[PDB]
Amino acid sequence: MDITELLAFSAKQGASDLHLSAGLPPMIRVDGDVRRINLPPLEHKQVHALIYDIMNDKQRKDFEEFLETDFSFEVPGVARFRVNAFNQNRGAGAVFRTIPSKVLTMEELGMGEVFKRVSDVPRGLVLVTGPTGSGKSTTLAAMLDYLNNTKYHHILTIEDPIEFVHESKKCLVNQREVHRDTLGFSEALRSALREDPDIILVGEMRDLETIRLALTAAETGHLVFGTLHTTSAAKTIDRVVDVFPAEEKAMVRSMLSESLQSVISQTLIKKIRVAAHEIMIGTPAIRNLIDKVAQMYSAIQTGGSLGMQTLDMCLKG
Amino acid sequence: MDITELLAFSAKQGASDLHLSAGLPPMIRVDGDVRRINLPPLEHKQVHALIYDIMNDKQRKDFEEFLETDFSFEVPGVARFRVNAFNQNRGAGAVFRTIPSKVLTMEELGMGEVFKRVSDVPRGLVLVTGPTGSGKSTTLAAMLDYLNNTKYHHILTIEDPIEFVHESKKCLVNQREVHRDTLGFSEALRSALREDPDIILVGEMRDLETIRLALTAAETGHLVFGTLHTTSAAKTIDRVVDVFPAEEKAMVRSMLSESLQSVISQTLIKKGRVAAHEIMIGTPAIRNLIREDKVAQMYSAIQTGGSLGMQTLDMCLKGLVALISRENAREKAKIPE
Amino acid sequence: MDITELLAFSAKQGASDLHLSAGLPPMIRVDGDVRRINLPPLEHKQVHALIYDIMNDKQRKDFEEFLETDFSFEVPGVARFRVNAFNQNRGAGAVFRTIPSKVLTMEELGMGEVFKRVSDVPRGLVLVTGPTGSGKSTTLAAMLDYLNNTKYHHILTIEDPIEFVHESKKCLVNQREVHRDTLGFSEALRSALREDPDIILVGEMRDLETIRLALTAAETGHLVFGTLHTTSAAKTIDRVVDVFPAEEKAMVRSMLSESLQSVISQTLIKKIGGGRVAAHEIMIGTPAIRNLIREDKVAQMYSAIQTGGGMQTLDMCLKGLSRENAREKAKIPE
Amino acid sequence: MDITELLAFSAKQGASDLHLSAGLPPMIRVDGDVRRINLPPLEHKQVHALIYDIMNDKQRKDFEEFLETDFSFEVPGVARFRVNAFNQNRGAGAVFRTIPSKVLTMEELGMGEVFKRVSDVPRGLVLVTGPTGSGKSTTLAAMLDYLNNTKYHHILTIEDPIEFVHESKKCLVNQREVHRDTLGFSEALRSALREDPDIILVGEMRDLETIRLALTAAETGHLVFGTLHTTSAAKTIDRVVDVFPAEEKAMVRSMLSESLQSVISQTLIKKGRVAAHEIMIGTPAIRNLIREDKVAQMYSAIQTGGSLGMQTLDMCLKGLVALISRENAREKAKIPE
Amino acid sequence: MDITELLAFSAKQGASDLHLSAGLPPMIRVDGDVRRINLPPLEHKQVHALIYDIMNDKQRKDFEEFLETDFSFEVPGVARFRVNAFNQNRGAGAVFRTIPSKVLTMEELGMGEVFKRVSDVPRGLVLVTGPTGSGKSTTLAAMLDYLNNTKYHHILTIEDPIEFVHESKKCLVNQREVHRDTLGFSEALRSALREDPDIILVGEMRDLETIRLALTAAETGHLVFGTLHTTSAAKTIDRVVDVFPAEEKAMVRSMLSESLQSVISQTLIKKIGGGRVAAHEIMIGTPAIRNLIREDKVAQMYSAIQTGGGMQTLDMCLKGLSRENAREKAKIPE
Amino acid sequence: MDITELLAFSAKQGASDLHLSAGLPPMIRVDGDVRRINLPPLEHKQVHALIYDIMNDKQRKDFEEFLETDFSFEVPGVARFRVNAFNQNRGAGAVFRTIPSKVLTMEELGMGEVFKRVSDVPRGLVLVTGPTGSGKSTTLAAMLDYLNNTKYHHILTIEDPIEFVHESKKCLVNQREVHRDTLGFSEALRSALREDPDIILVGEMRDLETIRLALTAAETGHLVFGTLHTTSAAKTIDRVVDVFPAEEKAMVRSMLSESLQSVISQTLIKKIRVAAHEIMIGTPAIRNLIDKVAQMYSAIQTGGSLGMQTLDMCLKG
Ligand SMILES: [Cl-]
Ligand SMILES: [Cl-]
Ligand SMILES: [Cl-]
Ligand SMILES: [Cl-]
Repeated sequence: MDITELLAFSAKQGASDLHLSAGLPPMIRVDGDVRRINLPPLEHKQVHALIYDIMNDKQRKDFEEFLETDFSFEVPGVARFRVNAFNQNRGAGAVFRTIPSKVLTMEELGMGEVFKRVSDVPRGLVLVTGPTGSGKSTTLAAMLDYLNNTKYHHILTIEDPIEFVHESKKCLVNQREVHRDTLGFSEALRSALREDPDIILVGEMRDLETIRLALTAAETGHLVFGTLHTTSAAKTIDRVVDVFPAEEKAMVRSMLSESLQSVISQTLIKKIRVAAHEIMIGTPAIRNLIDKVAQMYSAIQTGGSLGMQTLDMCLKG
Repeated sequence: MDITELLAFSAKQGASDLHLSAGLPPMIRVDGDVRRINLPPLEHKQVHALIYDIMNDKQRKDFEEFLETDFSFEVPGVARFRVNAFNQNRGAGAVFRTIPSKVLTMEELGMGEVFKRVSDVPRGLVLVTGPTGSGKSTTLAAMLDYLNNTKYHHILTIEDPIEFVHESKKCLVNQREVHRDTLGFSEALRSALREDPDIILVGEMRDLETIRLALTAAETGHLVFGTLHTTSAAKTIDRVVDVFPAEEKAMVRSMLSESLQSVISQTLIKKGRVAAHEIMIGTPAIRNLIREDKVAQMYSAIQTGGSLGMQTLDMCLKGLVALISRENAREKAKIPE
Repeated sequence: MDITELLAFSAKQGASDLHLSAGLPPMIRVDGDVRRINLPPLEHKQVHALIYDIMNDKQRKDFEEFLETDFSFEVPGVARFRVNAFNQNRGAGAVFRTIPSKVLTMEELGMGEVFKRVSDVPRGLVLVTGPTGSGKSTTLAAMLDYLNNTKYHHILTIEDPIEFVHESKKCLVNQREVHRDTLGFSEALRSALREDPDIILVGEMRDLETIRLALTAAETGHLVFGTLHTTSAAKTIDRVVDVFPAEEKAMVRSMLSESLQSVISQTLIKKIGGGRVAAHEIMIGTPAIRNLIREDKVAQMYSAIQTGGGMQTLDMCLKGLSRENAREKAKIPE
Repeated sequence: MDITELLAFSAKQGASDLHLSAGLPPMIRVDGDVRRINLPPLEHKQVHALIYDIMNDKQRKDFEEFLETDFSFEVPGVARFRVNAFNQNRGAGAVFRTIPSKVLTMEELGMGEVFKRVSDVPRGLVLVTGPTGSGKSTTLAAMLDYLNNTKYHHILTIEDPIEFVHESKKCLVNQREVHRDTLGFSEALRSALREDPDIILVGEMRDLETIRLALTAAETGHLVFGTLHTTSAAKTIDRVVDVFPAEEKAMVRSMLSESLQSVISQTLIKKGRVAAHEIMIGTPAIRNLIREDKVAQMYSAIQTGGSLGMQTLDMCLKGLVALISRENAREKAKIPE
Repeated sequence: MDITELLAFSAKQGASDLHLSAGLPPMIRVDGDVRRINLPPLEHKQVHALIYDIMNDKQRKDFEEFLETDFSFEVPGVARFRVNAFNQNRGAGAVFRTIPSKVLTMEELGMGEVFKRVSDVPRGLVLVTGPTGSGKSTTLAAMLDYLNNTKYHHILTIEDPIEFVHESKKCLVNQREVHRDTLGFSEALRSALREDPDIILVGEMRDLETIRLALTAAETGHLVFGTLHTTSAAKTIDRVVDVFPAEEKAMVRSMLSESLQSVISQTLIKKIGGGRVAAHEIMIGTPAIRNLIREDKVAQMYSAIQTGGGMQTLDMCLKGLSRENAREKAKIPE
Repeated sequence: MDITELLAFSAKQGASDLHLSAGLPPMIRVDGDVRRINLPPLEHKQVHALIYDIMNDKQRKDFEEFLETDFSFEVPGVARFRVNAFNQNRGAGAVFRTIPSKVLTMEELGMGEVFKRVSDVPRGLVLVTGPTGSGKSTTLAAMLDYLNNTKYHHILTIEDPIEFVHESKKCLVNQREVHRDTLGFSEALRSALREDPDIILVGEMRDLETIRLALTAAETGHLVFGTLHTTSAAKTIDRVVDVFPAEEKAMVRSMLSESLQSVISQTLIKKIRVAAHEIMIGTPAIRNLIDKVAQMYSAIQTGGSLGMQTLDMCLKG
């Protein structure tokens, strides 16, 4: 009995995660809960076996050198998994996070015109944020899909790794997977500025160079999508400007305030699982606001007739 | 004659610590006093022997590289210990702190709903602080236990070394011992952000980046547990923000003010003894107090926070009239009277 | 069937770009749209073959070492292309951007006296801005050409990389391509200050360095053209001053306010019945506006331009020109 | 046919510049126009030949390393030139700026006592500024000449490349050409501080450290000469202080305010043509103006500084009614009227 | 005649230092004065010989590589010396500082109950300060000894390098020498917080790090002694708080004001009729003074001490004791 | 005819500097003036010869590598010279600055009790500053001499290079010449803190480490002398604090304000050549002043009865 059977089983169960922990049977997180599969506990040896069985030298070298490591792993028919191996008090430990295979519709998600409208801006920056778990990628996928269905454009994405896979419809879609198709977000980004892209998607925004660059893309005339694990328009902004050395905030705050087209912060809630969105749209007033970002909320609250909304506001809905 | 026999003997003696020091016989601390066991003095060779005999490569490598190291060590039937080896003028030296094996639950510790409520927050930051001796951990352990008993979640802790060992009950509990299971708090923390944890216990605030990281964990949607040596909500906050370079306080003070779910500062008093807790709970008002710098006016905030179940330490103290006494109480009050 | 035939075909089609993407037939961007050529999809092997067939060792070495690379490639009778090879989920990928071959004229673009007048200022700063797409380079080129045809001066350009290539007519034209002819904008700029230039072209101006220097060039008595991607005189200004550390804005705002000769922001629009035509916002240096700059009251710039009538609001220009089509590019729709 | 014949021919033509550009025949700038000489176009090979033929290793090494380089070059009977080699789209490129061989003295330039007085200060900073074309150097040269004729001092200059060449008269004159005699302004400057110089001419303000250093030279007790492209005392100051990181302006503004002995901003006007000077002299009042940030109120300071011999540029302009004209004058006035 | 005979002779003379300097006879510092021994001058060769004769390869290798080096050296019956070899204009040079052999008592130093009382606080911070010369170490040692003789506790010391060596009496005494037993004050300090120490001795406290940590030790419930070179309670405080970045003083001033148990500044004076006696300024923790600290009103500290009478002003202490001799060490002469 | 004869001749002439410059006869600066010796001009070859003749490989290697170099050079009976070689438009160039051989008396210099008093402080910092040329070293030498004559102490000096040489009188005097006896000011300084020194002299204060260290010496209980090329007590202070990163001024300003015992700024004037001193003495008031250093002057002006004096004040004298 090997890790594929297990992984396969996770998927068939709708599991978002598979957890291996020396000393316990495999468990899966489903609808947020983490629960044992009806199988015998896995002793250290076993889990460690299971793990090594799907790593290569490098990975095996790290894991042993640094006691923990990350890599992705694919189950051909089933799905791809993000995989983190680590050691704990009882022995080996690995968690598998299943990656959304299918890129779902906008209607399928019940998203409205507001989204299209945002997706339609000719250029500038759009940030779709949300606590790691709120399915950012999907909203994104859907918005991307929407353009791929309506514009004869060139969507260039940079993912670490690639999440959904899109089919080139009206758009040339080129997805580059960090570490396989490209050396990193910054390298890839630079190239992008000369790959004739219309729309650029940047998965993770780990280092400043990625931000820095991403901004120049928005500034030089493209439409760019990136994501932060901020949970609020206001926080999102702060987050972006605040990670820069004092001596450089101005230039960033300035840039952003000019290219920021909209910010969407998302989050999942248990359905009588449905997504709540805070929506903030670019607006001459808000532009300015971008050091008085404090007075952003009430701005969004009165932004209704453009389609904006407080998260709480959305909630009550 | 090996270190187990010794360790076992400590326990049988109710020793809180066993001390090995090249040049002296083993000694144990009991009821606070440190006293030689009726054995011959241990020469350097011996203690260093005794020590390596229970270490592994890594540990041996550190000790050798950094002249000192920590790790935990278990005596199967007897108890677990917290082991620090170091060198001193006379030769090798090692101190063993026995780790509480048996867990007290909130019940066993007489902790009330307030605690559960706190433990129950979906995400954010919770700091359980207190001097050493104060018993912060037990409280912690009890809180963690409480969720492990009631939620199907994933508790991930990052201790140095591991405090109490938990049995996965309703929770997947993964405890990682720094230096053995992981290279350090920061490395471990990062991984955590992608190990699908619900609750993260950060052992100590090993350094700025540990804080930095710990905060982003609270921010991105995990309940995070951490601890300080601060003895007051107010001080605890200050302590957190103040250890950052001026150029960066804002972003920290801002963060904290958003993710701080509650602060509990504890301390032991001679009953046995019994724990006094200052309890401060997250609250739109207090939030500001933090965001803004007006942390000064926090105290009266807590004093009127009664109905969320908050409490001044002193406030708590007076209660303990009901075990405790005044004499001592005065000795720990913030404002004796 | 090889990449030349394709490239050739792009040009014949007026394509601005040729795109190769393993898994899809070749596509070209024309009038801003990207569309498949009526050819069979190119499998990984093929595109990768096509690519390598035109690269040399170095290029092939990089591409393989760094998974992506750039280089230029020429089709003798047809045109030169700036070529980026990269890898994507489906296999190889390469995009060919055709480079303007002809250094093309001011009449041909229907630009008026206003432009000449601007081009004619003896010294100072001229910024031609606009975001990728609006081919200002084209207008710039035309303006430069204009002088190259009328003044016995020395035009010295610093481009990364050289866009249009000019032939020395009445002017000595020296174009330096960053990274080939020079180490960088700043290095090049300094030299320029002692290369006896009349007119200096600074390709892009995205950096404190380049800006700083560009300004001193304008200040020491030269005519300097620079460019941006801002879409508005007002924004352009803000953009320049705002990218400097607080402690230094004054000196920049001050400088600019003295050397700024004119700002032109451009943009392309779908010509009613095929094609596309450029709309220009034009703002000219003027004692009043100078202040507006030196002081911080750039806000009240708009109305200044509106009463500056050869100046013009972009919207103003628009109306001049498919209705809803444009009102779609207004700063105030209607 | 070699570069000398050409250079010689330039001079005979009154050319201010000779231009070599791979792909075109040699051209010269005369009366501001640039025009081809009646010779066949020069292919890359040729111009690159011509060039190396007059460079030495170092120069050749730079050109090769940094794709461009500067140096001076002399035609014995004819004149000295300022040589920059660079590459352009068509191939090699080089521009020769002829250096004024003959010196005009204050007399020949009609400069008055004000200048001598300034040149005579025992130590401190003197900035002679002006756009290119303005003739700042000549003035400079003349000032330097003046002391070289009257003091038994040691003038040390650090040009890139060397402007005018001086003959040691009453002064030991040591001119160091950056890239040939010295690695750079900063390296050279440091040495200067221990070469027993009285007067130091710094060519250009190559960079922050050049400024930094130049200032300490003024501060430690040397007369220092420097130049900017600024066209006004007020701007000159701003320019100096403003190019420093915020965190450091104070120390610069402070320094300057103490060592600034005088600022002269110059400019040429169509007579021939004739030079207009704005003159600003060090003065306890103005000092403050600098130390404090109130440089704004400098202008009126100069306007009442008449008796030390200070003068607004405009002020100076109107004088030139006596050659010059209004039409033009308006064109350079700070406030046309 | 070798360096042992000399060293031995120093000790017999009560010398604190032996100095070798090529070109001069050996000299010793006694009672603060440095004076030649009645011996012939030592030529370069000699001192250099004398030196090398007691060094080993490593030491000889450094000395030659880095022109100077340190190491310790012991005279079996007599004492250990901390030894620095260096080169000077005349040739070799070496200075021998004798290290206190005996961990010497509180009576022997005529220190009173005040000291015991201080030493007896269960936890908090105690600072014994004074500049090089005033051998506080001595008082410190005596205080530590006092507890080592009366409490069954664990004294853990962190010294660079270990000064007096204590024998474990009622206390477990662990002394760690920075650079030999530990990598640094901070590393060592951290470990300490989990070595079950009762009393912690931090040799010197000259660094944000060491201070920071030292404080947390006092804060988490320990008794920590640290030292300085300040010569006054008031100055001592200032000195601690003032070496921190503005943005962090509060937290430090706050901490200190809570853990500061007492400050002792010391100094030596020439005992009327030979020798020397120590004068101590004594300042004790006190609710009032606490505030004075937490608040910034440290100024009004003096009068606080003056009315704190076991506390004492230094001057106050002085009068207690050759007249003009002292009035020479007053904060207010007379 | 070689460079020794010349150098010798300089000394016999009271020259402060000998200048060699390809294209001109040798010249010497005397009483501030620089004048040709009655000798034929030195062609490039010659001066370059003369120079190489007294350099060694290293020096010759630098000079050629870096087009300029420094080193010292001694004329056995005569004096030691600081020597800077450089290249100029005409060829080689070298300047020789003669170093004060003799360390002169305090009386010989007509310096008063103020100086003794300063020299007598048991510890702390004393800065003798003055434009490179004002003979700082001498005032210093004299003060040092004064203690060497009156205290049984250990004077340790660190010079680059050694200027005057002192004879151990009542003091153990140990002079260490940077680059010969020690690797640098910082290395040497550190050692000093454990060489049982009473008084420490630090010639140059090039880098912060030297300052930093020098201060800790003053702070830990020694008397330290150092020099800056500042010309004023007020400037001197500023100079010291201002060269430190913002994040560290406090600690420096704080330290200094506690250890600063006195500042003396000097300068030479043409005698009907006599030294003018500005004298500033440590003082509870001034201590505080050390950010209000601005209000320092008037403090010194009223400091008379302690012995302080404005430079100008001194001048009129
Ligand atoms: Cl505890
Ligand atoms: Cl374009
Ligand atoms: Cl000029
Ligand atoms: Cl001592």
